[PDB]
Parts: sequence; structure tokens; C-alpha cells
Amino acid sequence: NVKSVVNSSGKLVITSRNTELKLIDEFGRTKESYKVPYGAVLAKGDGEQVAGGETVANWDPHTMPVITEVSGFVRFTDMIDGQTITRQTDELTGLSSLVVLDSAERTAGGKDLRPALKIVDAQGNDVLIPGTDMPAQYFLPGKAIVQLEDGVQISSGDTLARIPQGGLPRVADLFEARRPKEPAILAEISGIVSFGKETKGKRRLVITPVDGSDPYEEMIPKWRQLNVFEGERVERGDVISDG
Repeated sequence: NVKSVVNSSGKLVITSRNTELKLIDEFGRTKESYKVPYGAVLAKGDGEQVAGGETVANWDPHTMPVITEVSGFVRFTDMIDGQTITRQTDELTGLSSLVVLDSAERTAGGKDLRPALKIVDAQGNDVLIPGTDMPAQYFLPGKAIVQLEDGVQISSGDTLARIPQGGLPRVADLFEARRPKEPAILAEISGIVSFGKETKGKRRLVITPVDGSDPYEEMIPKWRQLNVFEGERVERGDVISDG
């Protein structure tokens, strides 16, 4: 379950959360199984051969990575200063740009407007993502600090922005079938995912199947950091919020 692409450095970076790495001898028996996180850097490719004590993956879990599949110019859409974003500059480092204000922090005018960044070519046309027809458009959540200013070319794997991050009773709970704290959110059915009403008590989400039950929707609180992608299809065996 690997969904990888070749970065600008020539290495292979996996964009699938459910990727498993197996060390299988010539006899066909799997001996070691590891998990490769999203955005990791693979020194070697699938099907190759490595020796013992050799690093094969490297990732950065300190800050969540947000990257663009395509490479090209970035243009800011629905970016109005003082209504949806703020101008904050570091006093010491000097490497900072506009920061995406949260809905509860911005003004009333920018509440109904969703800021986003779109990827275009040298001609200004929206570069269609390979394999799909949708334009290369990506929304930015709250507390997002865009790293590169408008009109600067990027490459695959470039960060768009940075946001901040047993015993007997255990057996008794397992045999009593008690729901844990922070229940992991999973998709009930497969299909595309989209947003709905905002700040109506709690946020809502809509799952539109390809040929299934469209009107299904699920209420999800907006205070919990979700990890869904409305621009990507999600299967029923997918993790929406980790836990």
C-alpha cells in the first residue's frame, strides 16, 4: 500500500499512510515489518536489495508536512489582508510570511471566504493533477504560516505552510468492550469527501459515493485536528483522525 512519487532530489517519497515495509528472504518468509510515515525519504526503491544495518527511510515528525504533487508557480486565491490572514514578521530570523488567521480570530467578512493556494504553470493556467481532472487547488487551515511568497516557483515536496502540532483493568475493559477516549474516526463508506455547514454547533462532513448513497453525512467537531482531504477519495478502511 505505497503511493509514492519521485522528489526533486531523485529519491522516492511515499504519500500513503498505510504503507508497510517487509524484509523478505529468498525463501518468501517475511521476517521484519516496519511502517513508513507520510513524507518519508526512501534511500532505496521497491524490489531492490540492501544489507544489514542499512538505513532505508527517513522522515520529519517534528512538524506536519503539507506538500504539492505538481511542480510550478503558486498563486494565492481568496487571500485578503486583514480579513482572512495577518502580516507577522519575526524579529530575529527574518524568514516569515503571511499567517492564515483562524475563523474565530479573523473578522466577520472573511468568515465565509476560504483562503487557498493554487498551482499554475508559466502560462497561468491551472495545472491539472496527473491522473485526475481537478485543478491543483489546496485550501489552508487556520494558523498556517505560508513559507514562500506569491509568485515563487516550487517543486514536489516543498512545504506550503507550517502549523503547530496494561494490567488487570486493561483486560477487564477489553472484555467489557468499552469505547476508548479519542475514538478514531473512520469512513463508513467509500467515495469522495466534502465540507458542509460551518459553526452550526459543530462542523459537518459529507461523503459522496461514486454510485452509492449521496445524502449521507456525519457531524464532526471542528475543535479536534482532523486529517481528511476533501480533494482526495477516501475508502471505508481509512483513518480520518488518528487514535
